[PDB]
Amino acid sequence: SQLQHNIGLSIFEPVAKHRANRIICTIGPSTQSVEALKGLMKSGMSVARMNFSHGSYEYHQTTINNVRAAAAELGLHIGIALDTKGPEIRTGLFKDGEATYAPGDTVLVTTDPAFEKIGTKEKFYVDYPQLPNVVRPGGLIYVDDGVLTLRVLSKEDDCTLKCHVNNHHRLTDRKGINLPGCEVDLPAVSEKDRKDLQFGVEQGVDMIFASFIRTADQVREVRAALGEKGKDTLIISKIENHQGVQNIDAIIEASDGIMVARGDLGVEIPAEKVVVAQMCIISKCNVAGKPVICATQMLESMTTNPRPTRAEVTDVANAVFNGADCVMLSGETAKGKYPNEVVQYMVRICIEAQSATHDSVMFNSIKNLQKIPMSPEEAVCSSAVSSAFEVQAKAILVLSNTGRSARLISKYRPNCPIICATTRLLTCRQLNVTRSVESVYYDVDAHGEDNDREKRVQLGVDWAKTKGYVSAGDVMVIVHADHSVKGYPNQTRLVRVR
Amino acid sequence: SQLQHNIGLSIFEPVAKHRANRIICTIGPSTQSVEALKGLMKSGMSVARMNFSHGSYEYHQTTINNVRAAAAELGLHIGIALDTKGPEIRTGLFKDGEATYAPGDTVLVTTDPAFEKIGTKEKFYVDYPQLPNVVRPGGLIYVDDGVLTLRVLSKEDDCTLKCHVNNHHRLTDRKGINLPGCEVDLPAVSEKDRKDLQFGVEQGVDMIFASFIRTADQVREVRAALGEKGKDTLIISKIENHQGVQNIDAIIEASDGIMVARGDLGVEIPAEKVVVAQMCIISKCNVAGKPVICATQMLESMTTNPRPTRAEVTDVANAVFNGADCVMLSGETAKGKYPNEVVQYMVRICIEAQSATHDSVMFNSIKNLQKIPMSPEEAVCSSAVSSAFEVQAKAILVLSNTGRSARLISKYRPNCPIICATTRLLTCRQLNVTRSVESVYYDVDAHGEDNDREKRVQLGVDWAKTKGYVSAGDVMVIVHADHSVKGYPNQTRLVRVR
Amino acid sequence: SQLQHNIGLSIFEPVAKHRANRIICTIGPSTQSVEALKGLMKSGMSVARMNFSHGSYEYHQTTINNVRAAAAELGLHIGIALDTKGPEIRTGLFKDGEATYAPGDTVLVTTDPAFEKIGTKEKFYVDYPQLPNVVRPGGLIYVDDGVLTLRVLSKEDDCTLKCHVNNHHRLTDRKGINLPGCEVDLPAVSEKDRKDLQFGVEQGVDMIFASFIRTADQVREVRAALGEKGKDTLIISKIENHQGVQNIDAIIEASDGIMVARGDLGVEIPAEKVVVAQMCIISKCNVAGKPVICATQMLESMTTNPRPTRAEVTDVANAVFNGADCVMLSGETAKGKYPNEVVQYMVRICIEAQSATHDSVMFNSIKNLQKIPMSPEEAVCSSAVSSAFEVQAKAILVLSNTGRSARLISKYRPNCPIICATTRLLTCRQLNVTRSVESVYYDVDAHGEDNDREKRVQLGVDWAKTKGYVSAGDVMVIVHADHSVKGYPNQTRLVRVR
Amino acid sequence: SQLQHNIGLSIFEPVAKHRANRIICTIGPSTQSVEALKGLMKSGMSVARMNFSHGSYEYHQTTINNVRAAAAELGLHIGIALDTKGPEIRTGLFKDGEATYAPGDTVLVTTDPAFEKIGTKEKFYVDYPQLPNVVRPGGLIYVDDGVLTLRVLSKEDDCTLKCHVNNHHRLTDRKGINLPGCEVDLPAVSEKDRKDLQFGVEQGVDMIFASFIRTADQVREVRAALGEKGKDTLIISKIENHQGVQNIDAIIEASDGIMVARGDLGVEIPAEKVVVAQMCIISKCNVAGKPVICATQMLESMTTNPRPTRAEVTDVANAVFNGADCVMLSGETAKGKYPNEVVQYMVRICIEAQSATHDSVMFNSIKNLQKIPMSPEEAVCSSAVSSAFEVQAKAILVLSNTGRSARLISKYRPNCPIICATTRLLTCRQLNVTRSVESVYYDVDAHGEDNDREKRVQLGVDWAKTKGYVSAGDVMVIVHADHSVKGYPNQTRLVRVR
Ligand SMILES: O=P(O)(O)OC[C@H]1O[C@](O)(COP(=O)(O)O)[C@@H](O)[C@@H]1O
Ligand SMILES: O=P(O)(O)OC[C@H]1O[C@](O)(COP(=O)(O)O)[C@@H](O)[C@@H]1O
Ligand SMILES: [Mg+2]
Ligand SMILES: [Mg+2]
Ligand SMILES: [Mg+2]
Ligand SMILES: [Mg+2]
Repeated sequence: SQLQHNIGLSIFEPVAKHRANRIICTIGPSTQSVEALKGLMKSGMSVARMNFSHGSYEYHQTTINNVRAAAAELGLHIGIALDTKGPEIRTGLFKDGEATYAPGDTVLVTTDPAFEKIGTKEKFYVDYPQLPNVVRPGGLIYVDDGVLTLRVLSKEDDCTLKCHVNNHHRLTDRKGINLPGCEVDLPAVSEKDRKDLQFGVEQGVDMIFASFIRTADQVREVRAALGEKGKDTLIISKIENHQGVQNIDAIIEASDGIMVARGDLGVEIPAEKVVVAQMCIISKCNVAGKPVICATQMLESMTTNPRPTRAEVTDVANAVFNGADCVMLSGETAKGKYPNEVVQYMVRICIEAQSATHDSVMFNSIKNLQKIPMSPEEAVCSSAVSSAFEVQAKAILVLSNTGRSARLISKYRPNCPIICATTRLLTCRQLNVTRSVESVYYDVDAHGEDNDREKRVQLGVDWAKTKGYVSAGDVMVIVHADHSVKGYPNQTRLVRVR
Repeated sequence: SQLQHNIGLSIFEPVAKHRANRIICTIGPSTQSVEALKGLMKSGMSVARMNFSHGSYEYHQTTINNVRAAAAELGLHIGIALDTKGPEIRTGLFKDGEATYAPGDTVLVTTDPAFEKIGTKEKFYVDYPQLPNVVRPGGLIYVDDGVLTLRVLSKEDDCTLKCHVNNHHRLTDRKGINLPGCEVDLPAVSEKDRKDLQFGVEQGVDMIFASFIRTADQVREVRAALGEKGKDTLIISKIENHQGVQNIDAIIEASDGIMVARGDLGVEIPAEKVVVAQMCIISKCNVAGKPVICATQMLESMTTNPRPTRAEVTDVANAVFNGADCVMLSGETAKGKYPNEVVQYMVRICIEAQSATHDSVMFNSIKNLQKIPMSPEEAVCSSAVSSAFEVQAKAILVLSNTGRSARLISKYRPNCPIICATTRLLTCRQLNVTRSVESVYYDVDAHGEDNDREKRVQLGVDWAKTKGYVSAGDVMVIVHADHSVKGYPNQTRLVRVR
Repeated sequence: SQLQHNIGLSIFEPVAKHRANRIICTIGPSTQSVEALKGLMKSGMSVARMNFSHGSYEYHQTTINNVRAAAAELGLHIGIALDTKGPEIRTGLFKDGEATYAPGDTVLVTTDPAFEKIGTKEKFYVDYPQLPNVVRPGGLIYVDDGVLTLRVLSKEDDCTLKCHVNNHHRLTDRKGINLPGCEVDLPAVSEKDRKDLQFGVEQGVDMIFASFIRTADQVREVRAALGEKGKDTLIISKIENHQGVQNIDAIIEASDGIMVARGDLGVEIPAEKVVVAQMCIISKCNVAGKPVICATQMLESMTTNPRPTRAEVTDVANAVFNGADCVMLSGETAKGKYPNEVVQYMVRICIEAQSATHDSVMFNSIKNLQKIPMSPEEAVCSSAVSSAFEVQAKAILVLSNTGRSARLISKYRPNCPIICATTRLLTCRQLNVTRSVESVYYDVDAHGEDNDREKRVQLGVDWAKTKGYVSAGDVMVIVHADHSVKGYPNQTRLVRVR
Repeated sequence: SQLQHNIGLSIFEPVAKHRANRIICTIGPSTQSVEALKGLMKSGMSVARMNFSHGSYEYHQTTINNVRAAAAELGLHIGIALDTKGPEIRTGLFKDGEATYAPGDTVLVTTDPAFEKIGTKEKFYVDYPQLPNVVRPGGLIYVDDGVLTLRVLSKEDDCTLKCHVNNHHRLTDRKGINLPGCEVDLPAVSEKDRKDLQFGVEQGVDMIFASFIRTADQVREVRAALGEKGKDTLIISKIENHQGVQNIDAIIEASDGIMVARGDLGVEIPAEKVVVAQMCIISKCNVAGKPVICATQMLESMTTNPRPTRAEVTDVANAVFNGADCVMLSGETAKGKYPNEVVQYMVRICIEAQSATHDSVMFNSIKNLQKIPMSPEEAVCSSAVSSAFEVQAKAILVLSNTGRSARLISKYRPNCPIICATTRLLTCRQLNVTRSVESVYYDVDAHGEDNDREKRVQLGVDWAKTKGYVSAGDVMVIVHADHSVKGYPNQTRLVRVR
């Protein structure tokens, strides 16, 4: 019982030794430096995010090279993320530089490019040609991140739409426009996005944060855009609207993970419904066994302030309580005054919330929602986590090359950390988005074939000992395959470290 | 299962008709006007709050009169709350204006009043005399809402303490000093507090928000300070330090309700632990069946901004999810630019979170934690709520003169609203702090004795019909007593409304 | 948990004060005497059963008059049961008095009445004309309570059937025949049964044990046979085969109660499957809220022996554990050597099993299987039982005239006894088949109208006090209707006896 | 929920392929023949029982040799059980043949051996010397299996006791005397018992059924009497009195298994309380993970009758439902007319009850009552059973030389059978008392060392395939250890059979 658990939570009891949840930082001017990055990584940064909505290929090249330099300096594996610009619906150019609007005025939204360069305070151009046809009277239009609200009145021309202004705001040249409720037939990947993805794939980005995902087909378009060179790179779809949350089931199946992009989602859907969307998306991603990132204003006030609001602390804590693997900073680390301090605060809230969680409940809730019969790979992974709770194991060790086994072990949310012994360095950086998983690399070319699992196994137990989780005599759960049939785990064994 | 509930949450389903949670607003310059108050009350305000940390008695009666005028104009019962200044530890005067401090400096904190008017950037005065004795080396001292951190190095004088400056901050004249992790032997009620409470009991304040409650004995001191004239006024203890959370069990038993004053609590205790304190305090207050309020900066950004942060929305939602009877606005409504808009947003998050809650689980969690045998009054009230879930009752009606029965029904957190038919107007406003309850007054002198509880019963069913909760043919649970017993409810009846 | 409950069952702890389960005795030569009946009633007999398979209308008249005399002598209400002879399939007359059969022989079963009086060890007559058509080769035929098994080989004539004998047995004149698996199209009520039911209805029998019920339509035929004079008499359908257990759902809806007639059922269906049928039928009758009688060989060895077998004791105990309201003796009391002793043993096993039962589980199991929204009558009855567990009530009092309310209170299986205050004497004798219900009669013509519930209420509390369940100061749950709308209960009140 | 399970039980659904429960038969005149034994073994006998209360050593080796011959002929492993005579309290000789007693008479029970050979209907001798001292007035004495009841009135001599005859019975020479509700200080092992156990350990009996176990110290006395030659033989303690049930916890810890000897227990303790003792003892033995047998008259009527009573069928079914590893026949197979038929009926009730059981509930009930942290051996075994339910495994394979691992897997009551590949033939027969287990022997001297557990693994999968449980493509859970550890299982693997 949550009520029975809460009555008895000690504010004076010691927190957990290890940190299970992961932190994702947006690299910007405040954090592009190799010294600033070595600072974020030391504070808690597991994944470096690049927002491609702005910035040149020379800028992001510097971000790629600087994160890799800082990571190699500290001897850590950090994931490189590419947040695509995505399909945009922007306004035209405004007459003499700007145009202001007052509550009551009758404005005209035209799709004829004649009003593109010449946009007055009475009529202006919009990128979307479907616009007058898709948007029907009574319906709403949001301009400049929902700052100015427009109500559709009547269709003037086959290109124009008569609108009522009900929010006093001044619009600048080619400002963004969002259409609530309506199904937008924009491309999955824009012309820039395809060139951005090409640069990303060629430069070795670990994962892609696919901006504005509405359908599962749109996810497949992104994987196709990645090609044979980007076959193994993760696709984390960003849910930014109604079509995201409506087709969440299909988008989960198609994607490698999901991001609750509360930023654009809060502009599309009503503010109060973003909590319900968060909870729904996060729990569906847990039953699925795919990573979940929470994303906007986690600790917003710390962009200028040295301490977060009471609200910002509960938001970081409850994202972890919900079941999120990751928590995200963007602007708090990109353009913020306290870049190291904000990550340090996030880490403390994560370890606190992690300690205030009933560890057995999350496993039993996920397990009981599982379809029986389970695949032998899944029944071995869930039972490995079951054994961990039973023997009170200080750590779980998994020999996963893809990361697919480590993700299915993390799916059953254990109390202890998961150590992943892998032969691929990409896997080391891709498990930075999955909870409780701490990767170790085994160089096959520099040590041996190790067909009989024993070097990777001895490597992992040694790492867990050094990191301070397991001491001599402690019991560890070990997951791999039997010397007979490999490619999926079937083996589970309980061993004392010593 | 919370996981199974979450995976089945619709962002497109309709919200609940009634609002169960209650909203408290701090009255300030932005909201002192009778028109501004009629605006808060229309937006969602159930209780008006008066922060006695500042403001004259002439100014506080201006708000008392204006709230009473706006309430009578709209025909509503709004509770009047007195948030006491409480025992304060302030510094001395900074000679030549202000003193500035740099990380590394050796400062002196003296209890000798010789440094009271003459406080330099090397030595200054502190209100607390028992300061060098209670605070031992290694310990921390927080100046100006914890902004400046100082660590005790050595005892210089029997009045002075040699300290190390931990951060860069500029201190003003008579700024606040908080002492983390140590028992402060300050009075429960200060000299100003006693005069404030006297004015409070005189002007007919419905409830007292007792600032900085450390022990249960301290709440009895406040009740004694209220006297025979303030016997019936509610005492809501504000948990502001580590002692409040340590003796929470005893403070609950002694108080009429509790407030999680996250503001001063976040300054005393580490930021991340305020979530654990919140959850613990809120759930303990539910098992006890006593109101619990959430407070510090919930929708903070809306003081300047017309929309809240993603964090602020989840904070309001999760306070309701935790089990909070109330949610509070301090400064957002006091000095805020959008006073009506912030309350309107809070009400929308409350109704959303209220809909995303598992109706039966909260009742069964609270019921199973109660000691058996139950008192006949409690077994009637819990079974009335059990009947409400069983018959799918659209509303519960209770005849409660004190409000103790309505609080005992709200304790079992029903899905429907609770209509309280009372003979006391104080009860109408005192139940603005309890969840689901919506009071109706029965003027005994203007209608009749109603010894056979029937005029009140017909009054209540009429109110529920008009407010739109119950339609013709709907079933209602009715709680009162028979003729052979009084003072406590005995009877429960399921009636089809005509 | 059953395992957790069992570990902790004390063989030395004191048993319950009251007996919740009921005992039904078959009246025969050993128990027809007014002194023998006063002996059964004193030992535990709540219902007197008359097996109409044998015995004249003069014999059963004596049984009716003698039970009524014994009941009036002891001042108790005992139910009079009529177990109908039912549709029979009997053999013809055997040549020179008998015919024997050996494993391997080829026998002939003819439907031509030419073989009725002349039945040799090679060919004999059977009552059922559908017989050769319905019974197909490979199928089984059971003669003389399944003692001799016959396998169908081929259809010789349109009246005859060639059979293989596979059990050495000697058949007598017009011995019984049972057809396993097959659907028998016999009448619901035979020519004798209709005259028997006429005698029963006219003599005032409280209930009818309808022999060999296969369909719900067959139940309606029995109620039609009872007419306007037998409108209020209970129909307890006897499940004696495959068609009984297959259409159990429909037979439950149509009947007033059910009897697991294990006797004929064990001859029809395989012996091991009678446990599964028992458990299924008993639990379905609990969710339905209709009485369940368990019936054959409860304590068989005690027909000749003064002590039962270890098996017979677990059978009586587990019938009570399953959820049976009643347990039945037939032959153990009818022709038995120890008629008083067998009932005395049954009562001791019932009180023991009643004490070893988790009282809360049976209520919560039944309640959670209930369809929500519940009728106001049901939500008040379940919540009255919920209140009883909560306040630890020593007894529940119900004002039921039909018995329908007392049966729905007993449906939620409370820990305490249920006292039924009724205005009908038939109701007093019909609640002898429902668990925990102990009836009290209120003579309307001899005391008053009592439109305001208070005489019946004071009558009940007095009865519970005298019987020793409630002492002064004890809390009682009282169920009736509000002075406004009667005919169904809506009122529930918790009162202290004193 | 058991109620929800029951309401969904099909009397027409197919039963389980394997039989999980085990059957024990008492060898007597009806079943001593090698052909009669080959008949019992073919019908269901897993363990052969020898009642040493009667019969010479010459006669008991005749059964030892015949069971071993019949087992070797059919190629099966059957356990040889020695049910000791135990400490007996018998009367003296009745002068002139027999003595008769009538209700009301004043009899004398003397401990002076002067009345040993000369015992009249007024005074007789009793074996127990401490009888007048231990038995105090008001107390009961049971003569000839409790048939004759006598109440102590007063102490006549320091050897005699004046008693009141409670019922009419005729006593024979040297009939048994049981003393209810008092601690009998008789030896654990009698002079005959020690010589019987010596013969037992000499002829290689697999298990000892220790008659009349009072304390845990008494079971250690029996283990001491077995010596170094009988170190590995199982000690199944027979609970026969009120002390056995009082010290059940300690008797469980000390013993290798338990028998609910309902026969003598039903004579000591009241008949109705034997159900509560059964349930308690059986469930405590499940949490402990030790075998538990049910015994006295389960299918009693079948000693003379060809079909059992309705009661006898529910008794066999409910013993399996309770959690009994074994069910026993004493006299039904020893002196019975239908020895093969009774075992055949028992097997059918076992498979029926086994099918009507909730597979997962028993596992989860046992698992949740176990102390955490679990030993690595136990967490492997429980998780192996957890995996079996998850993957829907058709069989579990265990390599257990002692049998301790197979008993630990059977402890978690899986849905499928357990195949035990052992290197000891004693283990093959000792596991005939544990549920689900079906042993396979691996002759180390005739095949190889098999240090890498693979020949045994291939042996087991082959056995499961042949017996028809696992088909091609089916998944099996395999439990053993790795090379780095031995003596206890460490590994668990899920393999698809080829
Ligand atoms: O304690 P509370 O909530 O005021 O109400 C308890 C009592 O008040 C009552 O209304 C008694 O006063 P009435 O005269 O109005 O019945 C009863 O319903 C009940 O016994
Ligand atoms: O204690 P048990 O049941 O005999 O078996 C435990 C041990 O037996 C073993 O079979 C060891 O002997 P092996 O040499 O056959 O592996 C292991 O599986 C296990 O460690
Ligand atoms: Mg976007
Ligand atoms: Mg303060
Ligand atoms: Mg019949
Ligand atoms: Mg004995």
